[PDB]
Amino acid sequence: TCPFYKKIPGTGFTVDAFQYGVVEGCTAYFLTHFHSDHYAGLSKHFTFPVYCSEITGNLLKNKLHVQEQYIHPLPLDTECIVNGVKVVLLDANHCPGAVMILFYLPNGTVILHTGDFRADPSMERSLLADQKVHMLYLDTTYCSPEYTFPSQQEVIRFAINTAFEAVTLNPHALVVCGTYSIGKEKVFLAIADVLGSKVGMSQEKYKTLQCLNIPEINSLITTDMCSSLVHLLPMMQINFKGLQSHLKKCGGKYNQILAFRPTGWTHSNKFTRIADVIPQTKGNISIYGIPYSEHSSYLEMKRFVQWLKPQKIIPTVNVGTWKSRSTMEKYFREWKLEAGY
Ligand code: NI
Repeated sequence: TCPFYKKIPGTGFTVDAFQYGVVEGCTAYFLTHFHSDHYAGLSKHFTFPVYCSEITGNLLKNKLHVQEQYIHPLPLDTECIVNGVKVVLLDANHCPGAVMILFYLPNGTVILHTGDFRADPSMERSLLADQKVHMLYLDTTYCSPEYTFPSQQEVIRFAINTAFEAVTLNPHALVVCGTYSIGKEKVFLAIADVLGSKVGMSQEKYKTLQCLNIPEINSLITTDMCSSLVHLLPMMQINFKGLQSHLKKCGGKYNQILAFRPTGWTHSNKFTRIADVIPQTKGNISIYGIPYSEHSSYLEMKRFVQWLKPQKIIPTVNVGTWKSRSTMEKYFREWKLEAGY
């Protein structure tokens, strides 16, 4: 059965609720982004209206084979009417095609569902600026002050400089980047750009990337691995065994691997600055864990909420334990008392 924090009161709507069978009273199913915890349950056999971004709708049609007649893509930053209710989709600064959803309820209540997001001050000047929000359904992934990480721009600087140095010292080094979902494409695109290479990958992952409206993409990616010195592999293969095996396959073109695992937060964040990050090394293989996040840090989250001043907050992440729920509720009250709303 569908949990309460996936239902929008006063509407026939649910958000990211495809794994519960037919939800009683649901006339339209919204999908915030194409990540498997959120789309779980969709397929070519789904026959209700799905509302989403253009990019999410390209992925539904080409990767999950959802029939076109049930996909309802909406433009961003545009007031639209759905089953008699005004909605707006906003950029969530998560993965490609990810949105927040503003619902303007018939009774005057305004609700923001962030989906998954990385809060940013740029959001304080979208259509959110113009009106009050009564209820916020909040991505609370990293809702504790221990969760600090650098900007995406500092992390990419590190990666470009690390890759460029290594391959200039050794022109026979290969760079490998791990992936398991959409998101974090800047990591591998920025490294390939500095090296003057295309990114090489499987047909399945190439297909996924061709659904994302990224400009000049035919210029940056390829299925011809032999022509590329930046390769993408599944995240599970980014270990010494899996990389040794890959190097065998390249037929003596390369004699060294430098590999990147973009993670979210890890506890080495609570000690080490990005500048000071070092790899794990075995022989001619080095692996860098880099803290490239597509979710809000604690401070980014707190700033957004203190700017928005919602009347009620409903967490959508970490909701399964009483200790997590109590922790989150204590921070929400702090923020409200400090800011005065
Ligand atoms: Ni996500």
